[PDB]
Amino acid sequence: GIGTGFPFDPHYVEVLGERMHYVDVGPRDGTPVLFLHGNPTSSYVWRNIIPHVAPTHRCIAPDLIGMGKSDKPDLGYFFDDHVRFMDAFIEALGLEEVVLVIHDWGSALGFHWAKRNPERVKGIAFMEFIRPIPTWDEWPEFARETFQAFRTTDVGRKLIIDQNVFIEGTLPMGVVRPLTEVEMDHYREPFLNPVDREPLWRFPNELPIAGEPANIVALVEEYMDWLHQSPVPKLLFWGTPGVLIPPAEAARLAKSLPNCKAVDIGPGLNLLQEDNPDLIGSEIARWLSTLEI
Ligand SMILES: [Cl-]
Repeated sequence: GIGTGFPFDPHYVEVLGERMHYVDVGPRDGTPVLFLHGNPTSSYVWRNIIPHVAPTHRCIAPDLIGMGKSDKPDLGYFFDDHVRFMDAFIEALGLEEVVLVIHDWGSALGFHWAKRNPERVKGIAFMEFIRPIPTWDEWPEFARETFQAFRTTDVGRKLIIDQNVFIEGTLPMGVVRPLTEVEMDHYREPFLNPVDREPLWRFPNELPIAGEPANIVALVEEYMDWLHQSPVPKLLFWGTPGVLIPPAEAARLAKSLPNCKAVDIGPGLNLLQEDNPDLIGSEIARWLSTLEI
């Protein structure tokens, strides 16, 4: 069965005055593979994928600021805050060239960093990634009213901050197979106190949906423009029915994005890592062996 444990030795680095935790396993030389999680997860979401890659490549998986075992400064936790912290995390570890493996808000961070630093990105593996959602009709109907309610300061904060719905509800509805109590407890751990749930509510308020927020839409459109032109090697995982990336969108992208290979993981919603970690891990490892790294 799918592993529930998190055996990785903790590492911490100081980044803009705050401590960030990260996983760091695998051989010291070579090009490192940088795994970036999204909302409402942490490096825990990569626990069953990293073991396929760590035999042959260094795997670095940070916890975003305010998440996982990272510190919880009093921020708004805008996407811009995550950009500043991830930029400085990357520099604090002295990373030069990397391969990215990215998901959800980690994908916005990784594509935005790669577009700004294309010489330092040797490949991107991505899944269930942030793209502009043109209208609410392109958000999955089964989740539409709740995401609309999340994007308010009254109902949305009641649900996500007071009641922890992003953890208790949205996270299971983003995984096809059932999550076990131990897994739920690993995801709950950083957010036991309601005040620490700020990032969980700011993230859905930052999603580029129906033109809002305009600044995030523009930034995401720009990295998608880059992705459609850049020769960077690309590996796209997708599932059925997906959430951010429906199967037809994935098929489009695989042919449209240069140097892109698509992998169907089977049934999946948003956290594809929880529905088929062994395929995702093994395919990343295989794909890495084809890159000039
Ligand atoms: Cl979100």
